[PDB]
Amino acid sequence: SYDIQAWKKQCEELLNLIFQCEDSEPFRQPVDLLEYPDYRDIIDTPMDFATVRETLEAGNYESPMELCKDVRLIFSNSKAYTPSKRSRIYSMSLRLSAFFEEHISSVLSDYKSALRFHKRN
Ligand SMILES: NCCNC(=O)N1CCN(C(=O)c2ccco2)CC1
Repeated sequence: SYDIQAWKKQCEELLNLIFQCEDSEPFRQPVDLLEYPDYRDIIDTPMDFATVRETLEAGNYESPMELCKDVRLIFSNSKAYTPSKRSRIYSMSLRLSAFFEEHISSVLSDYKSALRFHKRN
């Protein structure tokens, strides 16, 4: 599996699966500050799944590592903002993070393998 470009459709399919998960609904769009007035006091760099999908479709990721860094930021923002490790929305973040890590592992491995094959000689 040495296709250097295959990660992009694989990440599109994984984002589609994430958009079918009920657990993703809080993380699809930005935080309304009328509902969470302190959000930008606590969080430096907002990220949501619609921003990741748009960045991908714009051709503004060079690698699946860059996409993975932005998805992990969604989850670290939730852990940072949560007032409790027993919150509803933080709990949804942890399930969705486990699902995402289970599926992104092969996408990263296959891409890095393809890049090593490209430089083999
Ligand atoms: N359409 C919803 C847009 N997003 C949104 O309102 N939130 C998701 C991100 N947040 C959290 O990760 C979090 C952790 C504990 C409580 O909230 C704040 C709320």
